Amino acid sequence: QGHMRIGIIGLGRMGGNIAVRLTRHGHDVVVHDRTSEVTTSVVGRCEAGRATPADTLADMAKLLEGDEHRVVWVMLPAGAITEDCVQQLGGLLGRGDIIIDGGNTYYKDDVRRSAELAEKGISYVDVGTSGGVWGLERGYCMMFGGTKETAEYIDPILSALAPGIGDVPRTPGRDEAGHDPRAEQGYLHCGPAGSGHFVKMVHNGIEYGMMQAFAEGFDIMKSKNSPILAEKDRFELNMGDIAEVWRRGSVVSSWLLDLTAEALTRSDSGEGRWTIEAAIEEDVPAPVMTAALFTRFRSRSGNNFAEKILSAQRFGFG
Amino acid sequence: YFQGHMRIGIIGLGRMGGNIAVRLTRHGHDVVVHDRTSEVTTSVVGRCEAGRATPADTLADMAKLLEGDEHRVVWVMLPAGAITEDCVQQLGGLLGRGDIIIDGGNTYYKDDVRRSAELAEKGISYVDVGTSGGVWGLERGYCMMFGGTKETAEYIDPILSALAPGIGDVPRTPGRDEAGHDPRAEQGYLHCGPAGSGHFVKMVHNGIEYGMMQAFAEGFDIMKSKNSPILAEKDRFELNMGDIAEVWRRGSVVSSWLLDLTAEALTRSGEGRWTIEAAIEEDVPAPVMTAALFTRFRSRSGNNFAEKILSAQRFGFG
Amino acid sequence: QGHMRIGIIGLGRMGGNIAVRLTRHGHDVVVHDRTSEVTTSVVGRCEAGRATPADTLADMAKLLEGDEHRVVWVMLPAGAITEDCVQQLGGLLGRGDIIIDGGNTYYKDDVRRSAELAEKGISYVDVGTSGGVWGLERGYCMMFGGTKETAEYIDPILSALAPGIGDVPRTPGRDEAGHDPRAEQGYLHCGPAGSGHFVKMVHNGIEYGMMQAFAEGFDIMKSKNSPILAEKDRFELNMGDIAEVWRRGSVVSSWLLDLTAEALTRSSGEGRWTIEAAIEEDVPAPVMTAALFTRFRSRSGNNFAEKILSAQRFG
Amino acid sequence: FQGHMRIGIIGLGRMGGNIAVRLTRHGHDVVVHDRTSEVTTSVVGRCEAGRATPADTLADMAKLLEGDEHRVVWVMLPAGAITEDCVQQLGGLLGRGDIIIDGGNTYYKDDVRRSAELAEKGISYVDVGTSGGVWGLERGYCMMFGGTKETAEYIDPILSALAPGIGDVPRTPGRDEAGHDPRAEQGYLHCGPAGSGHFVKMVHNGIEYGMMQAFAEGFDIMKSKNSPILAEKDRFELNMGDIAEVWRRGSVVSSWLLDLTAEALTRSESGEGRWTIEAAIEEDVPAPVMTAALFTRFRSRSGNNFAEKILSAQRFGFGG
Repeated sequence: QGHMRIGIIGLGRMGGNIAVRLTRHGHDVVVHDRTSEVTTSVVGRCEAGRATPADTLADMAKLLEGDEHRVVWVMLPAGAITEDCVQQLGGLLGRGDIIIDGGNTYYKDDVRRSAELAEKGISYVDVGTSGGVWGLERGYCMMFGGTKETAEYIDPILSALAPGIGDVPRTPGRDEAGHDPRAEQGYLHCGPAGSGHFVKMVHNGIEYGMMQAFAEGFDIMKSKNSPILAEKDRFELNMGDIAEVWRRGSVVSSWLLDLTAEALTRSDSGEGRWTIEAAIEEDVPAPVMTAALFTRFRSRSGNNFAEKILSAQRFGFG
Repeated sequence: YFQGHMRIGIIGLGRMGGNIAVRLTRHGHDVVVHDRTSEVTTSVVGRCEAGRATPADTLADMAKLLEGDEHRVVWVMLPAGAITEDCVQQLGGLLGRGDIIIDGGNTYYKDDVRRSAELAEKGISYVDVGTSGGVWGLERGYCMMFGGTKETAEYIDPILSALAPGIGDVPRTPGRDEAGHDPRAEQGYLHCGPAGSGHFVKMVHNGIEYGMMQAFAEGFDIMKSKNSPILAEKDRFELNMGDIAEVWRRGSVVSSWLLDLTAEALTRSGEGRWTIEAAIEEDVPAPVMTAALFTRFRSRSGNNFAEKILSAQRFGFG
Repeated sequence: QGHMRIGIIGLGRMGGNIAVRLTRHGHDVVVHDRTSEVTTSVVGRCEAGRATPADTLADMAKLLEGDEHRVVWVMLPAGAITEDCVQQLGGLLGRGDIIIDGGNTYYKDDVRRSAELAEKGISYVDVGTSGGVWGLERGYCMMFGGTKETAEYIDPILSALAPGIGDVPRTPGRDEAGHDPRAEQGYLHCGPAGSGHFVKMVHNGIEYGMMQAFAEGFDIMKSKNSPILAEKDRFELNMGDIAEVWRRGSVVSSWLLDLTAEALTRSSGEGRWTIEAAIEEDVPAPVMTAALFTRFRSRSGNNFAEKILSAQRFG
Repeated sequence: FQGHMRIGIIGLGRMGGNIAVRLTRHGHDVVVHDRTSEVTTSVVGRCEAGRATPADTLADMAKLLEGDEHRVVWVMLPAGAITEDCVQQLGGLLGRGDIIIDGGNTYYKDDVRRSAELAEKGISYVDVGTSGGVWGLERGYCMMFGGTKETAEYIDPILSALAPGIGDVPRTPGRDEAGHDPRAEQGYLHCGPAGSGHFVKMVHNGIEYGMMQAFAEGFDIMKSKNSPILAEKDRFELNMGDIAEVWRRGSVVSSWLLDLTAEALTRSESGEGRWTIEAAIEEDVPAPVMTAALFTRFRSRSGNNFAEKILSAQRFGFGG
């Protein structure tokens, strides 16, 4: 059997768990984060002799040396940190090396980085990783984009980070056709570099739409017992019992509903705007997603302006 | 202490009422079925286990053949509106004091509370049952949200637990019974409250369903339109909808029964308005569901008016 | 020839001003508010000797007695207050008397009240009054509903409060049949009782839509100099100068823009009823819906989704 | 200033020719040229005698404008490649000091790029968003322009001529203090460097589209209050024209759009908003009303039928 070696930059609640799961599947990791505390923490959390701490990115480039290609998975805050790290890695890594980006990066930035790194020979892969904390125990749903050769090369570590066939039944109609079978295992090559983060962005948009639908549904259910109604028109409904009964054989059953049922038994903001850009770039209406994000995408000045205008309308200046 | 089976009449033998009768017979219960079409009532008798389904020709024949039990239970699943109202009135005329009348259709919950009062005048117990599952519910169980008196709920508990999916393989939500909640919700059927609350919960359920469905719809639309010719090939991605839908079922946030239906389809009404009406009655904002409803409403005049105003703005009248 | 007499219940910044304007057009008013101080204050602001104060509603009903019908304009906080006042006036007033409702009442409530008061022989009129504080000097845009006979009866007291033909240029094509000419004066009989507050509701919807359009436009303008953009892609625009230049022959010139230009150089969820109308008639209203949900927000609906997302990414 | 100026005008459409006619009516001289010689001579005939000179080519008017301190050329052509080609041809023909005004609907980034390109040739570039349409010939054009302060102060006569003026529009209380551009009270405003004029014109068009859609759906609700979809007991047959008219007198919705709506209802009873939404996205600014107004202009062939297909499969299953 063969195992692979991956560097990992950014050791948060997803990068550290990615490293731990990679070590649990036999692979070697070279980890590094801004705070050495969490770096040593994930080194202690990984399998014995499978995680090596790196103090700098030069240290990681030195510790990834060897025959096979050096793959570096970057899970840093999206924005300037990720861009700086990717440029520094393009400076440090060699020809055949691979730069994977798992952050919440703009997909156009991924296309630009791939174009910039192809000149230096470095292959660039963009990965949207879904699962959060459970991915360490239940596998990560990964939508990635890159070259076919790099995808076939990096397939081992992705199949290690993937959930697998798991408990989910196969949907009828996936037989014999021209589909990517790896999709049934939790990870999918969506296309060239940038497509993985694009489909991750649309995935998050759908997630926010469903989340807001749940929010207003449960809010209607709660407000059915509000004082604004007559007692003869009130229902004191149990939110937890409804969220629990909905989990079994209903049209609304989902993972979001499982989270909702677990939460009800216990008691920036414009991240979606990129999606609606892709919506207006393609002349496709997206009213539900737009409303869902504008429930949380709010401007204080845009509101106090209109409020001052209305107060001047009905009360004047003084 | 219940170790036998029950006897229920069923009026309205469609693709859900007939499935309910067949599922009751497969679970040991006896049914007395009748429909407007004699062919289909004999058909659903032929679809049930031998000796467990008895055909009735009129509602009087059903009320007669159902005598003997402690309470005659009559489940009516007819088109909501005038048909179901006429049937409930005829049953209130035919049934006696102890008898129970269950309404499984998509009736307005206000009509449910009205019928409940009117039949409580005659001593007849009225129960409203929102049934979610569609055709699948025949084999996978029906998620049921029902409202009625507590005694009647305890009486019809066998048939509701029979039609329900059950505990199943779905994992229990941590923190459930420590607080002493309703355990029957863990089987797929929940007593929501007085008569009318079950159809209310089912209505909000279908509103959330429409919201999530529209979210998935515009998400996959934004995905498909990445390969539309309205963009330059420099800015196009030829994404595979089936592969994306399949990879999303493996531990992603958008994993849902709706996503299962969407994946299967890609590899191959009335209650949203009432939910928005309840939201208006309770002064709760529902942007996602309001937009999902406005996707159903389409006015060509709403845009033609503004376009004519703009044409007059930039071209004038005379 | 003659002048008319009106009772006024509710003397806020709108009722007191309509009373004062009615007195400035020669009409007599009988005023009353819950706080006696503001009642005796509205008295005195009116024309001398033409405004009389009332202490109770029975006192007003006694002070309105005479040959012609007793008209009572009610401008109270919409809800239970206005409903209770109208139900009291239904008992105090008699046959033929007129009850005007100027508050922000649900139009279905207006239809119901009209049906309830028609049995007692009392005519009911619903008036949506637009203008606010500016209407005292510039007249009130009034959209009312009631009986045609009642509409023709209260025409003097509405033409007094109306702005008139004014300096506003006439729109070409306004000399055919089926056109109410009084609409060119600022007051219009929309239809039966309830239609006035209905059209006022849609008017407020349009107002909020335009207000949010202005807000988003000026937001996009001011944020062109925000540090989130590179310096080579930034403009330091002047909000007041733009609001001023837009007043002179632009497509966006409006009264809202005039208020905006005066405010810039100076530096709950009631629209949902509109939405219900749009839902009842299968009419898409995306712009009004977005404008409303900018101001219509739910505490539980927001913190619930935020808790679900926090559970998703952190547990 | 006690004289008039001479300006060339390229693109004699329903606004370019009207701009030339309004400039000549205010005493200025114009040198006009269009691809169609017939409409060129027509615009010459529509202007005051001796104040409009026809030109057959761009070089002809470039030679006809010589002698002046700076040759000013106003271009109102279809935005895109036509205007770009014309502007670069003028950059090739005109010399250092001359002024190129762009009155079309050009993207403001194109304006800043053209300004940077022409500033190296010494040519001053100005972008002028012109609002008013065909009415501006009689009522004046609301102009939001961007350029250097020098070229702004130079072409100030022709802009103040095309502007509507102070007029009968009441002054805003509180405009007597310092720090304000007084020319804004005349109908034209220097917004900033080149490109800012078309930017604010774009935001202006976005607000226009928002208010237009608001009026549209409002009148739709009103008209549908008498729809057959409602019971007879819940219907109002409202008069749209009368409502639009009564709204013009001292209501909150009184506007020029309302005047156009009322004039249209007496007869029977657009790419700037997308770039405005793009600017809002670039600046992390929410624009719900404008985004909804834009989505009303889009049509989704699959967005609704896909959800309906999924629901049909939910309640009926996949047969085969």
